[PDB]
Amino acid sequence: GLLTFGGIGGLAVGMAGKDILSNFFSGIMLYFDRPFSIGDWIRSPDRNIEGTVAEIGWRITKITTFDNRPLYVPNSLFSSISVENPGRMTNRRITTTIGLRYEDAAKVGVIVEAVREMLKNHPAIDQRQTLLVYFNQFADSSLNIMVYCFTKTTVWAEWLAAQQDVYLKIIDIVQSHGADFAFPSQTLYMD
Amino acid sequence: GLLTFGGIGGLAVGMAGKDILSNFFSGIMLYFDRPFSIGDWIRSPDRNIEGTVAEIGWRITKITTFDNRPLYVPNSLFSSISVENPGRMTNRRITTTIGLRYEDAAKVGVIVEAVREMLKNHPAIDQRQTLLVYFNQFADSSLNIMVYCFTKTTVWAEWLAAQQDVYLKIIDIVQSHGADFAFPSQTLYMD
Amino acid sequence: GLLTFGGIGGLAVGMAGKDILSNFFSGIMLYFDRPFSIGDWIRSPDRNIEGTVAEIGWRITKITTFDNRPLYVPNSLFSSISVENPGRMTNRRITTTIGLRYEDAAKVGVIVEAVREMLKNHPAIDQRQTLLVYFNQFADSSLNIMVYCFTKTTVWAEWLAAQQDVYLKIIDIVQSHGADFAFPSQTLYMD
Amino acid sequence: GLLTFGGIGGLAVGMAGKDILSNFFSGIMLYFDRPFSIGDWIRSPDRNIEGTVAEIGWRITKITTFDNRPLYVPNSLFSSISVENPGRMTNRRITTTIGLRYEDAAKVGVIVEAVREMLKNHPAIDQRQTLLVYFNQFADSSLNIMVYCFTKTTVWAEWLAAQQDVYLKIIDIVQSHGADFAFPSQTLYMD
Amino acid sequence: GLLTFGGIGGLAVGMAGKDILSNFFSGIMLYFDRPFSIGDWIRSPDRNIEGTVAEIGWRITKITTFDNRPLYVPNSLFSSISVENPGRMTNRRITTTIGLRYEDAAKVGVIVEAVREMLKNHPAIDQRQTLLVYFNQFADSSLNIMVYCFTKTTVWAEWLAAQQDVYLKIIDIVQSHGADFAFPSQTLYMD
Amino acid sequence: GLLTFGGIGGLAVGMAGKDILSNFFSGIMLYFDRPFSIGDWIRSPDRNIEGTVAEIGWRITKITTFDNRPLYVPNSLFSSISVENPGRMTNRRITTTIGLRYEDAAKVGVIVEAVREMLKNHPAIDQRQTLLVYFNQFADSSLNIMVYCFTKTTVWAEWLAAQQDVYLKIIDIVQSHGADFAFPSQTLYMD
Amino acid sequence: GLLTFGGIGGLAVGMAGKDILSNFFSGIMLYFDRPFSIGDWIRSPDRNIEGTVAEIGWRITKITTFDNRPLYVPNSLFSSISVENPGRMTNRRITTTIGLRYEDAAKVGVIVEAVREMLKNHPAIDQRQTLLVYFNQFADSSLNIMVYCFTKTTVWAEWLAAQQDVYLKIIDIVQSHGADFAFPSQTLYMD
Repeated sequence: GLLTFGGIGGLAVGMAGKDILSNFFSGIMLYFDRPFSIGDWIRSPDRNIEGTVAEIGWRITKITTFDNRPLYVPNSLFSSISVENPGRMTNRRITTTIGLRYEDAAKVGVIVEAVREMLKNHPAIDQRQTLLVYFNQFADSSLNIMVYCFTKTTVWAEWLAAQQDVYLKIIDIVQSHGADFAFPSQTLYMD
Repeated sequence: GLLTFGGIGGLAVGMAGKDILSNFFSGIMLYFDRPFSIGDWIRSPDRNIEGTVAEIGWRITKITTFDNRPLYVPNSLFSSISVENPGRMTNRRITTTIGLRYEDAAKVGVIVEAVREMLKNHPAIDQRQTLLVYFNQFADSSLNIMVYCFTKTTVWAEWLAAQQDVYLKIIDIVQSHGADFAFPSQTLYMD
Repeated sequence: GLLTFGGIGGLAVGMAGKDILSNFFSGIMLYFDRPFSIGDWIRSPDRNIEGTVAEIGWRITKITTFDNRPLYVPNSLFSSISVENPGRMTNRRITTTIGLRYEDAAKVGVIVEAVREMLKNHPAIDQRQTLLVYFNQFADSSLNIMVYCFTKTTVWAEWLAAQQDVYLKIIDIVQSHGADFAFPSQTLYMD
Repeated sequence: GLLTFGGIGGLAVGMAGKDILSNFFSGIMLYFDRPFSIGDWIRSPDRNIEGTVAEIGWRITKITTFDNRPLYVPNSLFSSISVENPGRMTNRRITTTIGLRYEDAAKVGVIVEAVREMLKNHPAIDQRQTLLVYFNQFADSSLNIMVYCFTKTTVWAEWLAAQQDVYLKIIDIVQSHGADFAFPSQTLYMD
Repeated sequence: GLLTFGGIGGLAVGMAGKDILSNFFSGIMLYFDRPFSIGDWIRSPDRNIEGTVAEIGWRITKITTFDNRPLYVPNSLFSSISVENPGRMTNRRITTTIGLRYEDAAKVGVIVEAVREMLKNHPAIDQRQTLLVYFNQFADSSLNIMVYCFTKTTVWAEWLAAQQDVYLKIIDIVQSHGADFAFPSQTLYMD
Repeated sequence: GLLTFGGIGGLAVGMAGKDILSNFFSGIMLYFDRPFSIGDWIRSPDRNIEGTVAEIGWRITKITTFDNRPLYVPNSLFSSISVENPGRMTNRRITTTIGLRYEDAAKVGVIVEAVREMLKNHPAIDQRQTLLVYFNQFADSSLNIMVYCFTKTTVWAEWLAAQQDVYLKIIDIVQSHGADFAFPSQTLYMD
Repeated sequence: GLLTFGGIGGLAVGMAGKDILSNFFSGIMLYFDRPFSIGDWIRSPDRNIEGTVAEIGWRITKITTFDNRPLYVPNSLFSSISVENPGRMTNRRITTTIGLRYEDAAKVGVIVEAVREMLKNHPAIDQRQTLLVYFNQFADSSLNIMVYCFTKTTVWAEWLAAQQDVYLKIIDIVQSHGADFAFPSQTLYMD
């Protein structure tokens, strides 16, 4: 009897409150080992925890989303998911595709070399990072050329301006020769 | 025999009714640590619990959906999912895409500067928040320009009016020059 | 040997028969705390239990679907999923989108005001609920206007009649000016 | 040493063989509480167990699919999923959509009333069940009218004949006025 | 110390080695209760175990796929998934859809009766099984007629020949009157 | 106190380190019972373990993918997933679809018989395996004919050459009569 | 009382803190048995851990993504997922599809032989690896030819240059005869 209600109930009690003690243990571990600061935004490819950290409590962490809305995340999630910290980034990346008209195949090399030369001389591009311009796709409606480079600023303000300037220069270079980009461009076979 | 029979019965009973005790423990924890009030609506990216909180019981929480239907949520969910509280937001966000006609590439800069100037002078826009207008997509059928700003009201009533006014002003600015937006716009190669 | 043999047997029994005792405990909890009545239909965003409740047993709950087919739901589901009770609703909602032709942008304001005034004077619309008519989308082929209102009846019979009348009045108002709705409406660029 | 060795062996045995005794306990529960008979077909929205029951054993249940192929289902599934019994249905449902041509908007009311009157006078329709004919969709390429009624037979043979007769009468009624249904019907804007 | 150390070691061993002993227990249960033979092919709607059984071991079962490649399946799967045995089928099913031109609505009845009469007199069709031919779909681009019948052979060789003959006869019957099937068949509305 | 403290510590250790000892037990089982050799490539429909086996360790198995990149797979996966061994295959399969023009329905039989006769006389086709050529699809834009045969070689080099030769012969046979294959081929209905 | 209280508390602690001790055990195992080094990038088909390893701690591993952002991965993941190490690759693979115009079927053999001969004599292609050029797809709008080869460099800089050169040579060879690639190319059946 005494054992029947002492050692049996304590098993249900000790197994039904598992999540709360897990949250508190994860909070303690975060206190001892913190992979992020307060004033930086974090990310996770497994769960949606996008936003800037606001407070770190014993049970839950308050995160301010980009909609200016508070988000409360239990601490136990941080012990089982991959946590990404874009706030500690060193450079911002520019990636795009060109997509010529599938008929201007003789201009691919000169366009690629012109784009590479332009990127090599742009003052806003970090020359110590990766810089690739090549035709490597062979799409079903266009000849695609990849662009891969990095900027030296990470403030989300002049990065966009640099990307816009690069895109405009790319358009100008493309239209300097006869490329004029491409569309879906099927055929019809009328009957 | 008595000890092992009691242990078996207790183990079966405890692991059979884990969910009920979990719900009650979560309700107690909510009573002690409440991340939301009564008269505010909450959200979660993991489960569908959208609606306004009505009552907070020991076992379940009653939430009034936007269809004016009651929704009963077990308390154990709140200890394992991320809870978002839009009712505590400070600003409302306006985001949209323009998408020019891929042929008016010489007007992109002037259109962007005009839209940015108009947004900077709109009385309904919070000037202390993020404000970005840039061409950063380079889509397959249009040249897309992003818009990102915040309003100073959060009442879902004049926020929509301000969004409509901003959209109409954007249309007027776009058609002031020759842009006229864009459509899918493939090609045919008739045969 | 006897003690450990009995413990092994009891542990195996508890492992195998967890679900049945879970169902019975959930049924008991339903008896003590019932979130729904008999003659009302319930819903769940997690599982498919749509239908009207018929009987509530100790193990399973009988639900009559809208195809006039019986559905038997184990009681353990109700302790781990969110349960919605549309049978306790207070109002029925009407939501729709208009989608003008992207060329009649000068009529958007007058159409919106006319629709709002018509909805404000409709005898079947509850004036104490939400009522929003705004242009807030910027779709890829149309200019979309949102409609959001509530009726004062919840009987699925004159709610549909009121919705049909509102839709017909909306069509009449839209065609009073020159809007004539819209289609996908791409472009071709023949060659 | 003997006690702990026996405990280890028993725990391993209980952990490994949970599913078999779970199946047997589920079969015993089915024997005591059977939600279906032998000569009726069952369904489940969670798993694929479609078919007609053939035999109910202690471990597995044999179900004859509609391809005349035997299907063996473990008994433990029936204690954790929702089981639907269409073999106990009282009526068969007819549901369809009309989809007018978006230009015959003045005929919607008369078409709806004609269809409703025809359904009310059809000898094969159960007049005590739900009967709704309304225009409630407002689709992107057609004006859709919903049809919702029940038949008094459940034999899968006269139900199909009644459905075909109803569809033919609907076609005749629709073409009596000028509706002629609708197609995707986009626009082109040639250039 | 010795007792608790032995208990810890045994708990670790039992938790780590659950799957192997589960596989052997499932193999033993298969030996005692076998739902399939060697020279027949099995199927499962839950997992991909398609193929013909070759050997049944204590731990794994070897199955020869239809690509003439060996497949090894652990025995524990058969105790938790539904197993289908097409090798024990009694008949093979023929199902197809016709899809008329949506303009020949006056020929639907005569076409249906002709197809039904043809199927009723075909020597390769089992007359004691289900036989249904009805117009029951009302598709968006065609008027669809369902066909449902069974053959008296199950050898995958003359079943295909009978299906081909039935399809050719259906084509001949359909083209005897003016139906000529149908295509997507949208509309364009030039501008 | 000592006994319960030791039991708690041991239970925590056993619960935390389950995966490592599971991997080692799976490796021991693989050593005792190996379903594959070193120099053959394996496959699994459950997880992505495509590649050729290189080494079999106590904890993990090293597999060389077809990109010439090493892949390390924990041993515990092999005790819970189905493992397919294409390296032990006896024949390679050729499967394809023809898809005539839906207007040449009178040539289906002669085309099928010609293709079957050609396959029956091809020196690279195994005559003791399955060989089926039938019209069994009735697609929405074409009349599809299935092809199913096996080759006597499994070297991935002569198999491709035989497949190419068979495809070219099929094209020649198809164009010998008037078939000319088919395209999507909708209709437009101008307005 | 003391014994059962301590047992319940220890069971709760062990059930709550499983993840942290699992992470530390996985870190220790990584220290003893590591499948990767610091200065190489790893991959996993199960989870998103793409990037280059930076630091290996006791609890978490720091990985630098290709966006120059830090990523923190718990150590327990590496004991349950497949880890791929592209940094230890020996060759880089080139794969592409040609897709002729469905009317130039008489040139397939000569085009295939020309492409194979060109690949056989390219100085940047490893002749000891797989090299396949065959027509094996028979697509719905084109006759597709597969290309499969390997390069002798693995530094991502001249690999792209070699791929671009190969693609340009393929284009030149294809246009040497009359192929001119292909488009979707449906038919219209005007009415």
